[PDB]
Amino acid sequence: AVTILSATECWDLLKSVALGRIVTTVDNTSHIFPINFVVQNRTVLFRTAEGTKLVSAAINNNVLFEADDHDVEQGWSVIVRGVARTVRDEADLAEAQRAELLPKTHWVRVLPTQITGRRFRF
Amino acid sequence: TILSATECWDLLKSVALGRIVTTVDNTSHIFPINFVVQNRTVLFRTAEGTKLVSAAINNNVLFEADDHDVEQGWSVIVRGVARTVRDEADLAEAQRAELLPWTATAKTHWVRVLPTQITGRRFRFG
Ligand SMILES: Cc1cc2nc3c(=O)[nH]c(=O)nc-3n(C[C@H](O)[C@H](O)[C@H](O)COP(=O)(O)OP(=O)(O)OC[C@H]3O[C@@H](n4cnc5c(N)ncnc54)[C@H](O)[C@@H]3O)c2cc1C
Ligand SMILES: Cc1cc2nc3c(=O)[nH]c(=O)nc-3n(C[C@H](O)[C@H](O)[C@H](O)COP(=O)(O)OP(=O)(O)OC[C@H]3O[C@@H](n4cnc5c(N)ncnc54)[C@H](O)[C@@H]3O)c2cc1C
Ligand SMILES: [Cl-]
Repeated sequence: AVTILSATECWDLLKSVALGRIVTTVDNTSHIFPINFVVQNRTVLFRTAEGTKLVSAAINNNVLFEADDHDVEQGWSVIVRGVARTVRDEADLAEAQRAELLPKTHWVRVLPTQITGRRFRF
Repeated sequence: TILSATECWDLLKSVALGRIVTTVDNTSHIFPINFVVQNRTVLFRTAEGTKLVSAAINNNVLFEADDHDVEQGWSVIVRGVARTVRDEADLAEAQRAELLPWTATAKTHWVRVLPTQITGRRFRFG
C-alpha cells in the first residue's frame, strides 16, 4: 500500500520520541551520533557537549537526522536532510530554552532542506 | 563510559529496531531495519528490488541501535560488511532467528553485517 508520509505527519511523529541520530559524512566515511532532541517549528533542536567530535563534524555542515519507532504491527521512520546551525540569536536562544529536553553548553538546530517519512508493515 | 564488546553485543539484543548507514561520495543514506544478533553478527532480512539491497549488500556499512530511559541511555555502532546468506549452515541459523514477520512475500533475502569493529557508549544527560 501507500507508505510515504507527509510533512505535517513526519514532524509530529518525531515528537513522540526523544532519541535520534545525527549522521555526518566526509567523502566516503560517515559517522553517526545519537542525540536527545526536541522538535521546534520544523527544526530539530539538541544540545551538544563542548570539545566533542559531534560539534566539529556537524556544525555548519550538511547532516542527516533520523528517528523512528515501531510496534509488533507497524513501524515508522523520519529522515531530515539539513544543516546543523549553532543557536546564536537572542530569539533563537530564548526559544531553545523553552525546550523540555532530558536533564555554558551550546544549543544546535538542524534546519531542514527536506524531511521524509516511511511506514513499514510487519 | 566506554563499553566493552560483550556489553555491546548483548545490549543490541535488548532492542529489535536498528539502522543501516551507507555512504557513497560525501552523501549518506540510512535504512531502519528489524534485526537480531547471531554469534556477533547483525542479521536482517531485505526486501527485493529495494534500494537497501543495492546500497548495503557487499559494501561497507554502519549499523547502529540505541535505547534510553529518563536518566541514562546507551548506543552501539557496528562497522562491518553486509554479506548475503549463501550457505546451508548459515541459512539454517538465520531461519531460527526471532525476527518480526512481514507480509505475504515468502521471498527471503537474508543479510548479515559481519563486524570489523563494534563500539558502545553510555550517556547520562547531566
Ligand atoms: C543514548 C545517547 C544519547 C546521547 N545524547 C547526546 C546529546 O544529546 N548530545 C551530545 O552532544 N551527545 C550525545 N551523545 C553522545 C554522542 O552520540 C557521541 O557519543 C559523541 O558526540 C562522541 O564524541 P567524542 O568526541 O567522544 O567521540 P570520539 O571519542 O572522538 O569517537 C571515537 C569513536 O568512538 C565511537 N563512538 C563515539 N560515540 C559513540 C556512540 N555514542 N556509540 C557508539 N560508538 C561511539 C565511534 O566509532 C568513534 O569513531 C549521546 C550518546 C548516547 C549513547
Ligand atoms: C520501522 C522500519 C523498519 C524497516 N525494516 C526493514 C527491514 O527489516 N528490511 C528492509 O529491507 N527494509 C526495512 N525497512 C524499509 C527500508 O528503510 C527501505 O529499504 C527504505 O525505505 C528504502 O527503500 P526504497 O528503495 O523503496 O527507497 P527509495 O525509493 O530508494 O528512497 C527514496 C528516498 O525516500 C526517502 N526514504 C527512504 N526510506 C526512508 C525511510 N525509511 N524513512 C524516511 N525516508 C525514507 C529517502 O529520502 C530516499 O532518498 C523498514 C522501514 C521502517 C520505517
Ligand atoms: Cl549577526
